Amino acid sequence: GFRKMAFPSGKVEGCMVQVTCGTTTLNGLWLDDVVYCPRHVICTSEDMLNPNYEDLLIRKSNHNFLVQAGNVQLRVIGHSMQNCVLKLRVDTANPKTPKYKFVRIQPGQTFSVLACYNGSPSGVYQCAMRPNFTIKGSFLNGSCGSVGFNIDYDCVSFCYMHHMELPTGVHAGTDLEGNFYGPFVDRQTAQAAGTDTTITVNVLAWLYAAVINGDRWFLNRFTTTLNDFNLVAMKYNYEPLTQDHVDILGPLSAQTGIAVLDMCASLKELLQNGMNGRTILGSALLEDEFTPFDVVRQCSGVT
Amino acid sequence: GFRKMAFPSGKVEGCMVQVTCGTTTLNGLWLDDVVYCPRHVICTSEDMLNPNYEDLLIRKSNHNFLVQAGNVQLRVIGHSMQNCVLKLRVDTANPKTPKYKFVRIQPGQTFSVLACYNGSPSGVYQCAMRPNFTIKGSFLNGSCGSVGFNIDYDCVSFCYMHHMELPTGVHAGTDLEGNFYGPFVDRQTAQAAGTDTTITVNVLAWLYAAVINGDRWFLNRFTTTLNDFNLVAMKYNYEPLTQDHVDILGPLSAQTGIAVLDMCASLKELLQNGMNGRTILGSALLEDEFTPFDVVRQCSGVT
Ligand SMILES: CC(C)(C)c1ccc(N(C(=O)c2c[nH]cn2)[C@@H](C(=O)NC2CCCCC2)c2cccnc2)cc1
Ligand SMILES: CC(C)(C)c1ccc(N(C(=O)c2c[nH]cn2)[C@@H](C(=O)NC2CCCCC2)c2cccnc2)cc1
Repeated sequence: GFRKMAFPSGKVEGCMVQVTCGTTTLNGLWLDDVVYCPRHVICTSEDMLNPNYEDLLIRKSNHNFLVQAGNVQLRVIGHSMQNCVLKLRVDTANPKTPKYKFVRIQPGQTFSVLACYNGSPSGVYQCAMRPNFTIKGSFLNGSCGSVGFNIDYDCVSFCYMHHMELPTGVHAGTDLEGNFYGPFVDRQTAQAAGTDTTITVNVLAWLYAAVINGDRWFLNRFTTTLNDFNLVAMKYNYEPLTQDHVDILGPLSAQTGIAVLDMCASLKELLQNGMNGRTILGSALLEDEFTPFDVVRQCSGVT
Repeated sequence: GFRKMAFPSGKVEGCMVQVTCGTTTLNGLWLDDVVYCPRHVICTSEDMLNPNYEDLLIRKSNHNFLVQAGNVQLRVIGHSMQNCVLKLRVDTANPKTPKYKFVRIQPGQTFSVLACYNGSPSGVYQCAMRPNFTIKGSFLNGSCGSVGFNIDYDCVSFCYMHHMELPTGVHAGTDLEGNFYGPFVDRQTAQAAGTDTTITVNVLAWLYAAVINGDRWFLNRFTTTLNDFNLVAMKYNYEPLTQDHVDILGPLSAQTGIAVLDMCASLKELLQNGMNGRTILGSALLEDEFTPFDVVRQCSGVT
């Protein structure tokens, strides 16, 4: 039953446009009279290895940028570069612009992705920012410019714009001010992502979700200290658990009656012994892309 | 990377309303000047065990039905029952009504669910109709009236309206003409779902998705006949594979160069030997809630 659940996507759907520069097409985000999109739309195959974006942008004129909203052609009024995003001024403000803000999220946090091709939404799914600042998304060629977001009542918080795939199949992108998450650059070069680690506070949230849903077998009698837990966690490539994380798990602990450090003792045994062919929430691996908030809202129905 | 992916939900979001009858609140679908919702909204705790819906509806008047769209109160003009759904005539046609049709889907088919509480969308996820006509959804109390749908370009095909949870945690609902999928009834009584079986054509689609994504280890040298495959499949509670299913897998077979019956031979060995602790697409179990269409569109970017 318990599953990855995205935010309703309607407010973002009304913002997605197609941006074509030369032979290249990708997606842009139309808020008020500005369309945001990856600046690598202005590259050519002749310049992808080490483009000089300042020079490339100089050579462009407004009319080199074809922007379409549905089947409607928006005239670009001006163009500028903010870090790795291009801001295309258009002569019409998007009448479907929602209330929004730009936010830069933290590793371990989750968001919904509205995957788009040729400016048209194709699917919505929940994703997480990995500790190494990649996202393990589902993106095909031409998905660049698709955005990740969270919704707070009426307000859309945009946190990710998709830029590229790393040759290992994971994905890299920026905040909506164009700063990459992680060490990545928007050129065709060999790029290593760091070692990825497991998001411990999220695995704990998911164990609480298991308990909430009656899956309880992994619970044991014991407790542990944060330090003692963290010693084992390091050896299994788990992120350190902080007192902040303990405090963030407070609501789930209160709902189930299981102290955070008691859940930590259960996770410690699971790491040392594996699942012996049993499953938790219909899964044979420990899931780390549900936040405590994610669990709370799917198990409490936040709208 | 490969994951469950829902349709963009915007067109359905504009249709969700709150319906309150007495002390009970659930969701309704506002299309043109009609709001559709589960007829069990008219029950009371005193009548839930064996309600007489004809009599209960007789006793209701238009003003017993409180319908709200956002914070706007729609006046019910008339009320009628079509099988297990109530059709509330309201004096305003929904200006956000999309192009739509009502469809009754087949076991094994998938759809997106827009989960709603108090008439407000809370999340979107992909679901499948189980062979025993349950759906393994993520629904809390008050989610009744939430709908499942597919999108064909501009047209929303509604196929499911959520009615109730069965005490085993799976869910039961109707098409949008109010006919339950499966043997279930909308009263508080002991209700068995039949034995559930694995959707073989979907497991095959998901193995093709694995191959498309470079996960190839389970491939073997052999082929098999449909009959020979089906003999083994029965013993593992797999649905029979038909020639229609073979034909439906044609596109995926053509893309990967693996004949359908060769994939069937690989699945036959996986069933008899298990995965030996290996995973396919990051999963230690065989996934059966992706259709061949689902795979094609996520691996080809249908908008
Ligand atoms: C110019 C630059 C920065 C090198 C670049 C080039 C191509 C793209 N990719 C576009 O699909 C695409 C479409 N329109 C423009 N680019 C894809 C992409 O990353 N390929 C490769 C680029 C470097 C080598 C490895 C990956 C892509 C595929 C799947 C999901 N997401 C994006 C992204 C950035
Ligand atoms: C009257 C009738 C048909 C017996 C009924 C009663 C309650 C509801 N449930 C409402 O939550 C709800 C909210 N408003 C009105 N009903 C829930 C539901 O099925 N409980 C039980 C009903 C019979 C015994 C087992 C389950 C529900 C929970 C989680 C997800 N989905 C629905 C559905 C149908």
